[PDB]
Amino acid sequence: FIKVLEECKKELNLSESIINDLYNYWKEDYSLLNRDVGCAIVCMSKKLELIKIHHGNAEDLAKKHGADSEVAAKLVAILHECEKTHDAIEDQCMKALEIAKCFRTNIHELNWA
Repeated sequence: FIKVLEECKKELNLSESIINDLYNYWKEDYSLLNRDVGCAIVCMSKKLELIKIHHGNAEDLAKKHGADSEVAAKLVAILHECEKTHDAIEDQCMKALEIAKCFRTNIHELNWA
């Protein structure tokens, strides 16, 4: 995950700030997230074989991060609905940033780090 972040950082030539952005993303401050944060999430998603989003590998990643059967299913359900909502976004970098924000914001009522 750090492996995949570090790889993507070198491939896409991102500053150390991408760390600041993903931390901010996670604490639900989206105001300063730019397209490149989207490109980072596409890059990481591909390397984790999460990419259209792959349902099965999503559930695997979720359990892999300590999600039980029930919560993993809820997470991927929320991720799919976000993916549908923003399916029509041209720019696949912007599409990923928007899905990621939709996802993070709508997983509120779930115990998952």
